[PDB]
Amino acid sequence: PIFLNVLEAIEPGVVCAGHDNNQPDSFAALLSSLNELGERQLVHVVKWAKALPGFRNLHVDDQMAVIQYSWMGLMVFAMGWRSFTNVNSRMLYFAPDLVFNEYRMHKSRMYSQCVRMRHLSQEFGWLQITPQEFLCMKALLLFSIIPVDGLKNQKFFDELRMNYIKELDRIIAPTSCSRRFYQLTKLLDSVQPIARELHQFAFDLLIKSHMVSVDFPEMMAEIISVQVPKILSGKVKPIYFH
Ligand SMILES: CC(C)(O)C(=O)Nc1ccc([N+](=O)[O-])c(C(F)(F)F)c1
Repeated sequence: PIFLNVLEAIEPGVVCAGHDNNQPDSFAALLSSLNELGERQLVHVVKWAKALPGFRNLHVDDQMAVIQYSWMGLMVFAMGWRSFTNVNSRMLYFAPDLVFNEYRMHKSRMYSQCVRMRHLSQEFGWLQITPQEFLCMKALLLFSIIPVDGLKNQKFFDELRMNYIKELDRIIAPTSCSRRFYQLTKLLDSVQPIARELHQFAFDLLIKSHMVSVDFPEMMAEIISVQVPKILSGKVKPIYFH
């Protein structure tokens, strides 16, 4: 199981937010921690992506781009899985030290987005997603959002995406395989709308950060002000199965 051996070997370990849970919840503190957690997670997402089979087949300029565009979606999918495996979807497990109950979902002003992520988390259980299906689907998510004007070398990207779909095919393997593929691709598509709502929220917050006492880390601020608007303005779009 060469491919799956690799995906398991490179899967990131636990990442903490550094949040002060021994203090009353406040919008400012909760979002400052979400931003810090995001910066911390981005570091791991980059190291993970660069270690994926065939990733070096991509043009160097397309490598960071694909990571930046897919970052939110990758985080959402992984968080949903952690929430399912750790707390049976009872709460959103952003990090061991940043678990969201409904009060925090409300305090964070990200309630609608959080409920959708809780639903995604429940889906992992309802569809009985296996750890191996999770790993392969998460990898495919990295190759699911591209620019309309094209990547430096679109062909290398198209080949890589096809190969990851083939690997998902193998993990699944007739009618039974078809039904499963339908379920998984539907689940994958469902991550994009959620990531979009989070992109919009992060963007709006960054623009008003100076007035809400929210602090934005260097790399995150860069992605949110440079890459995210490309997605929100329609220049960069997700690749839906359906
Ligand atoms: C508000 C902002 C940009 O900090 C943010 O969405 N942060 C953030 C941090 C971590 C995680 N995570 O999955 O570990 C997520 C999210 F993907 F759940 F939504 C968002």
